[PDB]
Amino acid sequence: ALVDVFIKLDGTGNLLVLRTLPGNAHAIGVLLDNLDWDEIVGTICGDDTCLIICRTPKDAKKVSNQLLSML
Amino acid sequence: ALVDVFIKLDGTGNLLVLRTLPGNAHAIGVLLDNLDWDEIVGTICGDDTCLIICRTPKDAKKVSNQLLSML
Amino acid sequence: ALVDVFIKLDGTGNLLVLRTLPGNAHAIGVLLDNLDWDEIVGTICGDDTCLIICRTPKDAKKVSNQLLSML
Amino acid sequence: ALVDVFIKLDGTGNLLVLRTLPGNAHAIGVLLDNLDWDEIVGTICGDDTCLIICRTPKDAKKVSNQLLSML
Amino acid sequence: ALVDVFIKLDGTGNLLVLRTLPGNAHAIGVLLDNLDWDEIVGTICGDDTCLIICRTPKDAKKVSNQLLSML
Amino acid sequence: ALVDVFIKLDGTGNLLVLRTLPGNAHAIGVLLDNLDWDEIVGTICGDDTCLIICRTPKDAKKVSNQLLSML
Ligand SMILES: NC(=[NH2+])NCCC[C@H](N)C(=O)O
Ligand SMILES: NC(=[NH2+])NCCC[C@H](N)C(=O)O
Ligand SMILES: NC(=[NH2+])NCCC[C@H](N)C(=O)O
Ligand SMILES: NC(=[NH2+])NCCC[C@H](N)C(=O)O
Ligand SMILES: NC(=[NH2+])NCCC[C@H](N)C(=O)O
Ligand SMILES: NC(=[NH2+])NCCC[C@H](N)C(=O)O
Repeated sequence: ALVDVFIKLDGTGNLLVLRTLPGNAHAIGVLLDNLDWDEIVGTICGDDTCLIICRTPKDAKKVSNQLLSML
Repeated sequence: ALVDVFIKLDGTGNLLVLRTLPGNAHAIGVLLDNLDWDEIVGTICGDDTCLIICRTPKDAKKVSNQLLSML
Repeated sequence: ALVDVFIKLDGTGNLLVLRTLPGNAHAIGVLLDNLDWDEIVGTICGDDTCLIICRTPKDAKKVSNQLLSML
Repeated sequence: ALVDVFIKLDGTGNLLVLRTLPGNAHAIGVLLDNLDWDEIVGTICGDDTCLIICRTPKDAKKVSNQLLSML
Repeated sequence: ALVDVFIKLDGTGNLLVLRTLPGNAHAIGVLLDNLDWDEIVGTICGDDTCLIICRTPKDAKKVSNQLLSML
Repeated sequence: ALVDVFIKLDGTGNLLVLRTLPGNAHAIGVLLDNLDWDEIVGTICGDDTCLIICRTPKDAKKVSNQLLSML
């Protein structure tokens, strides 16, 4: 249901910062962790932000593309 | 929204305990706080549980019915 | 400190619901727990709401008074 | 592993307040939710406090006894 | 506000790690997110630590400077 | 302690991602912060993931080895 709470997807190097509606970070964090993509080392969620730690910037770009493709 | 994460709605006296999918408590906590129902004194969310503190058991029954009606 | 984030103090029976600025519930929760008032059985904080569980409605009124006196 | 993080168990009416070591509330919240005791309506965890909402004070006393028996 | 809870500001590359008083991470996280500085890609808060993800190490030094200037 | 909730330890560069049982991230976050290892700049915990920000990938390898040695 990413499109229902997704707000913005930014990034730097091997890191992606996914911004969601208030209080929905952990909901997508659950989604992300359940994908278990090899490119994602791990995810950490606060209240409206999800930090996706990827192996490399290239894996980040890849994850970013697959994520935006779900909207 | 609610129907997509709702799992169970229980209660005792003036208290309602809303159970949601893992990591979705704060998402509905935002929904509940946004409704600003006079019956709801306040809400506190953990990871998958939302505690809705109502003024009286009567107000709780009322809130429970309006909540279930959105399912 | 409290006056800097305090927004509203409500209650029912032996329960008090303290509303704070977004993300400041746990800051006050720390304050409350550090007071160790005999009247307060315990505190549970979400994002902007603090549930203060008091022993009796009378202890709740007492706690409410002391809290508002710090504003 | 309750005994490893348990600090104190208090209560009022149908409510129980379980105090744990810092950051361990959700760990026991998981334990409590997995028990699915009929007496427990629900649980809400903060950082070091777990609020156990029981149906009645009698169910609270019962839950309290079973919990302390695990230490 | 920041000076009231600020404890330490560290960093590595494009990342800044802001340490605050216990339970005050999200309070500052709200402050940071409200500044919407172009240098900050995003923020993630735990209990007493705020991770500020900046675009580059240079933007991190900049953000660090502006932050410490508010003390 | 750690062995009782530890699930996986991954990493990239100066970052380590520790995965724990659901709801146990902050319990080990407390453990990590209590160690005050010079290698660890800081830690941020969500629900089941702990992000350990180390100064360099070398420090991360070091921290990773001492962590796994406690298993
Ligand atoms: N209502 C709040 N807690 N706001 C602060 C959010 C801080 C940070 N963006 C996070 O998601 O962790
Ligand atoms: N993954 C977890 N933290 N589970 C424990 C949840 C405990 C309790 N139901 C709460 O929402 O606060
Ligand atoms: N940004 C948010 N997480 N909002 C939801 C808050 C829900 C509830 N009032 C609490 O403080 O736990
Ligand atoms: N480090 C902290 N967040 N302390 C505040 C705890 C507030 C309250 N006792 C709770 O467990 O929700
Ligand atoms: N009382 C606690 N929860 N302590 C653990 C804090 C872990 C980490 N420093 C964070 O802020 O996320
Ligand atoms: N029950 C949950 N909230 N699951 C989502 C966890 C997301 C992420 N691994 C974190 O610990 O922040």
